[PDB]
This record gives sequence, C-alpha cells and structure tokens, in this order.
Amino acid sequence: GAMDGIYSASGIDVMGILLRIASRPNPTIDLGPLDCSVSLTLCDISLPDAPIVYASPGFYQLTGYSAPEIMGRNCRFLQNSVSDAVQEMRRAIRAHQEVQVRIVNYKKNGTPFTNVVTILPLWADPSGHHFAVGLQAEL
Amino acid sequence: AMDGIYSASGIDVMGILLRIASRPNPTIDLGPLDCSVSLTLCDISLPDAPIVYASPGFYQLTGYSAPEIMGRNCRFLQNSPHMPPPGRVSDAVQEMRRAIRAHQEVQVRIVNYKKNGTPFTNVVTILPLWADPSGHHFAVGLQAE
Ligand SMILES: Cc1cc2nc3c(=O)[nH]c(=O)nc-3n(C[C@H](O)[C@H](O)[C@H](O)COP(=O)(O)O)c2cc1C
Ligand SMILES: Cc1cc2nc3c(=O)[nH]c(=O)nc-3n(C[C@H](O)[C@H](O)[C@H](O)COP(=O)(O)O)c2cc1C
Repeated sequence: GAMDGIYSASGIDVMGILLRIASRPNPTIDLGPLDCSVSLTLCDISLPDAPIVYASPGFYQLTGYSAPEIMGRNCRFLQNSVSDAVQEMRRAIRAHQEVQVRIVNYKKNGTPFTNVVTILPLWADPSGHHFAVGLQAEL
Repeated sequence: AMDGIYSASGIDVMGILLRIASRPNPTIDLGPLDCSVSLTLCDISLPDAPIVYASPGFYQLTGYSAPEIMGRNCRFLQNSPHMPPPGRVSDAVQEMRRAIRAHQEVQVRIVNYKKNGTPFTNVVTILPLWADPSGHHFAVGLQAE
C-alpha cells in the first residue's frame, strides 16, 4: 500500500477524467491527441463560480502562473492582464454543452495570446462533485 | 484543422494511457495518474528500445532535458558517473529485462540516479502496447521517487 497514488502527486486521478471524456455520449468535439505537456484545467462546477481544482504543468508553463496564484479561482482571470467567445463559453457551460473557442488571454507577465480553449462540462459524479475539463493551447 | 493542438509531440499519450487503464487481466493497479507523472515511451521494435517520448514529469524527476535522453535506452538511469561500478546488480534489472522481453507488465523498485548523481528509489512500472499502425511494439514506463 505504500505505492497507493504515487503516480499522481496531486492525488487527482486525471485518467478518471480521461475515461469520462471517452465515455461521453453524443460527443460533439474531437480533441485529437493529448500528450503530457497539454494545458489542462479541472474546475468544480458544483462549487460556486466553477473554481480551479487542478491545473497541469502544461498550463503553468503556458501562462507563467503557479499553483498558489490560481487554485480556487475561476478561469476568466485569463481574459485580463470584451469578446463574444466569453458568452459562448458562459452559455455552453450553463447548458453543460461542449464548447470550443478562440479567445485572447494573457500570461502572468501580461503578454496576450490567442488561446484555443476546449471545455467539456461532463457531469456531476455520484459524490456530487462536477469536474469540468478545459484544454488550452497557444496558436 | 485543430488536430494535434493539444499534443505538441503528435503522440496521443493520454489515449495510450486510457487503453492501458482499461486493459484485460491487469496485474498491477496503477492507481491514480495526473499530468505531472514521469513517463517514458520506448519503441522496443527499434534497436536497444530507444525513448521516443518522455513527459515533463520525467525531465522534472530526473533532471535531464529532452536532447540528452531522446533516442537512448532507459538504463542510463541506473548510472551515476560518480559511483563505483556494480557487482551488486539489482534483481530489478533482470526482472525488467525479462518482462520487457515477454511483453509482460512488471513493476519493480530500483535505484536510479538523477542527472546530478542523487540516488532515488524509483518505482518503475513497465507496460506493453499493441503493434501501432506502424507494426511497432511500444513500452510505457511510469517512474516516481
Ligand atoms: C474547465 C474550464 C476551463 C476554462 N478555461 C478557460 C481558459 O483557458 N480561458 C478563458 O478565457 N476561459 C476559460 N474558461 C471560461 C471562464 O472560466 C468563464 O466560464 C467564461 O468567462 C464565461 O463565464 P463568465 O461570463 O462568467 O465570465 C474555462 C471554463 C471552464 C469551466
Ligand atoms: C518504457 C521503459 C521504461 C524504463 N524505465 C526505466 C527506469 O525508469 N529506470 C530504470 O532503471 N530502468 C528503466 N527501464 C529499463 C531499461 O531500459 C532496461 O530495459 C533494463 O536495464 C534491462 O535491460 P538491460 O539488462 O539491457 O540493461 C525502462 C525500460 C522501458 C522499456
């Protein structure tokens, strides 16, 4: 039992999330391949204002932020050092629909980028937690 | 087309992991994995099983960089330039060797050396893949201190 969870330092089971992605009915977006450098956030929609409960190394690398600086915050801070992508994401998330947009975001140093953002709200799990996954990519 | 914007290497590592997760007759329970996991992918149909991909977690765990380790066999991790040669060879090495050869899952613990010479008890798990559209067999390794 000393090896329980040694392959997730966060104790988050991202692979559980991957399984949900693959199992979703009526998938509308194909992610294509993901590797371990992927920018990825998990937000708990079951908590008020969809706070970040996990971000991959790839997200920190993309944005220049660190864990204490972003954990527990809504992803919208990325939009500031407004776009119709914002409302497209708001509405999709509300309907629990998959959505993909391009939108201008900003790294910690204030540098703007065009971020290709995919959000899969997925679903509330029997515990009631509701992990939404977002993937980011600088184009 | 947005295909491949979420894998700069082109490789579907996470599709690889998912297949693994749901494999029949598992022998080891991997447990939870996150995106920091140290991971190597080796093409064992190519001479001396070269690394064709290592995760950010692998470079963070071991201290090497991509161009230092790509194309190389993973055994360099058993070597510190600042240790004396071994007669004391771990059973871990043979177990890995024999498992790889039989396309068998295997999990051992063994001493490796970060690039700065520090030993760590690496818990290495090696899993087999099926022949890719290539006809090539791969092995996925998961490392962790
Ligand atoms: C899992 C997840 C990841 C998200 N990632 C991003 C992102 O990378 N960039 C961004 O601008 N918005 C992202 N968002 C969108 C914002 O968090 C927010 O939902 C958006 O601004 C619409 O809501 P609002 O009108 O209240 O601000 C993400 C949302 C979720 C649920
Ligand atoms: C995917 C993969 C990952 C491996 N990862 C490690 C590792 O992290 N540490 C280690 O000491 N050996 C690792 N090995 C083992 C060596 O690469 C090699 O197979 C082992 O030393 C046995 O072969 P040998 O007797 O020729 O040295 C890995 C092998 C494979 C195929």
